[PDB]
Amino acid sequence: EFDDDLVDAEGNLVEKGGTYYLLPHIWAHGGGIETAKTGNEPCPLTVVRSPNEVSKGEPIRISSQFLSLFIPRGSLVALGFANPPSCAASPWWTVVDSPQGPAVKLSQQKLPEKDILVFKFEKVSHSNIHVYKLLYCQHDEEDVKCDQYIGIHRDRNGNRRLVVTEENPLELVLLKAKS
Repeated sequence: EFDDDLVDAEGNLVEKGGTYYLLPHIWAHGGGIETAKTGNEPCPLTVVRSPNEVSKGEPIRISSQFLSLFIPRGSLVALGFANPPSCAASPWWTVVDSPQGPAVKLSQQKLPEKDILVFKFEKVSHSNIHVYKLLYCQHDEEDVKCDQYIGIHRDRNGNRRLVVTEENPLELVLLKAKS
């Protein structure tokens, strides 16, 4: 039988707990992931995509709920900045409801595991390099259901904000970071 682990951009299994750049499949759609200070936030707590196609963005830790060395693709994962802005209490991304829909943010406090272990990579068929969509998993009730995708919403200021999308899910390739 098969675990079907996540594969990085260079064909190597993704290491659980390892740090990767989250880059667009399409070269022209921007660079890696970073942060921005939006709305009334006191500091950069909004997770966004760099507009710089040359930027690999920040190194992101990818951790599953398991101890395994690798990550089964059906595994829930948490995603965090290896080097978060100083004002975030931890590196981990979380999803916050809003008038216009759920958005991806950092937090000024430490959150429970059930608020950060809310993502899952979904392999994109019809592709040579391993490309993944990024799902958000809301509470089913006693569990979670991964039935929404993360996409990009460009705000009035140009920020390419990561938010729950309904029509154009982003597609990433995971490139191993410095070491």
